[PDB]
Amino acid sequence: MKGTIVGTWIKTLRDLYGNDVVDESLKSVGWEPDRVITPLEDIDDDEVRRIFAKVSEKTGKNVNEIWREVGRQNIKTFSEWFPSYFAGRRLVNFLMMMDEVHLQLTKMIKGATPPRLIAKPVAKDAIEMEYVSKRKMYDYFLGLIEGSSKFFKEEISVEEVERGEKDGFSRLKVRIKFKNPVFEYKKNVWGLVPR
Ligand code: HEM
Repeated sequence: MKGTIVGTWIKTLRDLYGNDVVDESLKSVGWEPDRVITPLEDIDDDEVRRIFAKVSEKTGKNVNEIWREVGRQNIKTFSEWFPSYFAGRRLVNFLMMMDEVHLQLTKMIKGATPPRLIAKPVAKDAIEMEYVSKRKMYDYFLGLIEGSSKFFKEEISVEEVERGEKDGFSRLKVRIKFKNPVFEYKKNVWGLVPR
């Protein structure tokens, strides 16, 4: 995985989740020393896998929930570190850029393997999002979405539409329903218009 994002995981992981004791043992004493790189440096793997397991072991939490919770708070952590993307959007626009954004992030960033996050309006109060990846981080994906609902303060329901595997990738499609509709029909204009 890439250096930066792994930054947040540890940040968000200690920021509010268990203490510096629970994870600073898996972290600066799981097997490794205290601190990733940051700039755009690379990192390892599968060690995130086992620190997360030892956090699940360490707290009383299934590891999938650890992941989800990270995703929730990791949206503020994201908001804190370098938040050009937040300024000026409602929830929807923000989700819909996320694909373009994950690509850009990887454009000139060799080796990067970010997910695909294709969204599509399906109703005055609903979009559909599809996560596609060789990793199956379904829980982190769900959390981010809820973490977003919280930061932008717009209530939602999320529901799984389907899931599958195609050409070696894992997919998960969800339907995100908004409390207050985010699209509208405009008079002589076809289709759901971003109200
Ligand atoms: C709601 C918004 C987001 C969702 C749903 C989301 C979802 C995800 C997921 C599930 C992963 C790892 C998935 C995989 O390939 O297994 C990922 C990784 C990452 N995300 Fe996001 N993310 C979001 C927001 C952000 C934001 C705001 C940033 C920074 C602007 C960001 C940058 C990254 C990067 C760089 C990675 C890892 C790329 C790599 O592996 O090299 N994401 N995202």
